[PDB]
Amino acid sequence: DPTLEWFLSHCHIHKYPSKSTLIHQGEKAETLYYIVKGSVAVLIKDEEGKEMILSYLNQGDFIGELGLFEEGQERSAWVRAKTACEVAEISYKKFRQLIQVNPDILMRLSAQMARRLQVTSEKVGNLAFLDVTGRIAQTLLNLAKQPDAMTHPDGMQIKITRQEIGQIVGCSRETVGRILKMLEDQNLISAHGKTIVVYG
Amino acid sequence: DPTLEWFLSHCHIHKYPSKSTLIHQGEKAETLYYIVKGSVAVLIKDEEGKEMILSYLNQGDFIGELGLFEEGQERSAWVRAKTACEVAEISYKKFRQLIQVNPDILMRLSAQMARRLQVTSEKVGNLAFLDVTGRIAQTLLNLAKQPDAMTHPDGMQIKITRQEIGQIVGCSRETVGRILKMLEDQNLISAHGKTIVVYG
DNA sequence: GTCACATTAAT
DNA sequence: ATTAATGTGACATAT
DNA sequence: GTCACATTAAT
DNA sequence: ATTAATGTGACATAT
Ligand SMILES: Nc1ncnc2c1ncn2[C@@H]1O[C@@H]2COP(=O)(O)O[C@H]2[C@H]1O
Ligand SMILES: Nc1ncnc2c1ncn2[C@@H]1O[C@@H]2COP(=O)(O)O[C@H]2[C@H]1O
Ligand SMILES: Nc1ncnc2c1ncn2[C@@H]1O[C@@H]2COP(=O)(O)O[C@H]2[C@H]1O
Ligand SMILES: Nc1ncnc2c1ncn2[C@@H]1O[C@@H]2COP(=O)(O)O[C@H]2[C@H]1O
Repeated sequence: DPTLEWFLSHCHIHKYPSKSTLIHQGEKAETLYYIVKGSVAVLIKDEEGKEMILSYLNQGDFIGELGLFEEGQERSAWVRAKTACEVAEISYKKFRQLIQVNPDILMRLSAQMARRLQVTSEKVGNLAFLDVTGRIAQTLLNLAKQPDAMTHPDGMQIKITRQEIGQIVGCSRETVGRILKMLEDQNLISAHGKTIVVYG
Repeated sequence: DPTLEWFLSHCHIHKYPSKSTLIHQGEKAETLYYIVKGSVAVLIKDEEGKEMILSYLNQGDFIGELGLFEEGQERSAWVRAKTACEVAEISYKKFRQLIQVNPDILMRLSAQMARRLQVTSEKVGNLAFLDVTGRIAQTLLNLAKQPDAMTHPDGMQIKITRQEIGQIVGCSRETVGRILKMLEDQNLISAHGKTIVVYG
C-alpha cells in the first residue's frame, strides 16, 4: 500500500519482546501505534485484578488510537505483546499533520475503529445472551478458524491455556476446565491439557 | 460550528416520530445519519427476540457510520427514536466527497467512534465483572446524572420502566423488580412504579 | 464462581 | 529447580 | 433467569 | 376500552 509505506516512513519502529506491555491503562495518550509484525492482546482489569481480553490485534492493526481525537485522554486499556512485536510508533501531533496532507490515512484508522465497535458490540451480546458454555463453545470455534490453527484428521487442533479462555469469556480457570470436560463428554472436542481438537 | 453547518448543508433532513425505527439491523448500509434534535436507542437482539440496549445517542451524534469504510456492509444494530427526531441524512458517497474537500468532518465522526469503543468496552467490563445488582446500581446513578433528571429533596428523581432497565443491564423485567426492591430496603433508592428517587 | 490444596506441566 | 498451570470436591448464591 | 397468572398503569 | 406494564411465589440451574 502506497499510503501505508508513506505513513510508516514518518514512524519510528520499536521492538518488544513477547509478554511485555506496550500500553499501560490510565496513562497519558500521546502516541499512536501500528503493528508491523507480531500480535498483542488488549485487556482490562477489575478493581481486584481479574482480567478480560477485549481483543487480539495483529500485523497491520493500529493501537493506541482512542486518545487521538481529544486532549488529555488516558489509555483505555492494557496492551501486551502476545508474540515478539515490531511496532511502528508516531506522536499524535505528527499523525494529525499527515491527516491534513492526506486524509486517507485517517480513513484506514477509522475503518478499524468501526470494525472494532462492531466486534466489541458483538461481545456485549455474547456476555448478555449466552451462558458460559455457549461463550466457550463459540470461542473454540473462532480459534479453530484462525491462521495459527493446526490441521488434524478429525477437525482442527488449537493450543491455549484454560486461564486465557477464562479471560476471554469471563469465568474462572476452574469453570473453563469443567466446561471443556463437558464438551468432551458430548464428543464435541477432545481436550488434553492445553491441546484442544475441535471436531468439525 | 463552521464545519457542521457546512456538512449539514449537504444533508437532507428527515423527521421521525417517537418509537419509530430509523435503522434496521441486517440491511444494506449506504447512508450516514446525524441527530439534529431528539434522542434514539441503539439495540441488538438475540435469536429469540431478547433486546439489549448498546447505547442511547442524542443531539449532535452521528448514526449509521459503521458501514462507511467498506462496501457491502450491513447495519450492525437497530436504531429507534426515543423521542421525536429530526435527523439529517446523506449518502456515504457524498460524505466521502466532503471528507476529501475537508477531512475535519471525518475527524468529528472518528471522535465519536473512539468514544463509542471506550464506552462499549466499559460495558463489556460491567457484564463480565459486576453482578446484576451492581449493573443496575450503576445504571441508576448514571440516569440520575443525566440532563432529563428531576431534582428532589433527597437526591434526584428519574422515570424509567423495569423493562428498559432489564434491557440495558441484561436481565428479566422480574429480576429488575426484585433488585429495585432490595435497593429500597437498603435505603439506597425509593421506587414507586416507574418513579425512582436515587438518594445522594 | 470461590476455596483449599493436591498434582503436574514448563522454562 | 522453581515457577506457571491445573485438577477437584465442597459450597453459597445469583441467574 | 423462567413460568403462570393475577393486578394494575397508560393511551 | 384495551394495550403496555407489573407484581409474585415456585422453581431449576448456572455462576
Ligand atoms: N474493544 C477494543 N477492541 C480493540 N482494541 C481496543 C479495544 N479497546 C481498546 N483497544 C485498544 O487498546 C488501546 C488502549 O489505549 P488507547 O485507549 O490509547 O487505544 C486503545 C485501542 O488501540
Ligand atoms: N467474571 C469473572 N470471574 C472470574 N474470573 C474472571 C472473570 N472475568 C474475567 N476473569 C479472568 O479470567 C481468568 C481465568 O483464569 P483465572 O481463574 O486464573 O482468573 C480469571 C480472571 O483473571
Ligand atoms: N456500541 C454502539 N454504541 C453506539 N452506537 C452504536 C453501537 N453499535 C452500533 N451503533 C450505531 O448503530 C448503528 C447501526 O447501523 P450501522 O452499523 O450502520 O451504524 C451503527 C452505529 O451508528
Ligand atoms: N440475559 C437476559 N435475560 C433476559 N432478558 C434479557 C437479557 N438480556 C436482555 N434482555 C432483555 O431485557 C428485557 C427486560 O424485560 P423483559 O423481561 O420484558 O425482556 C427482557 C429482554 O428483552
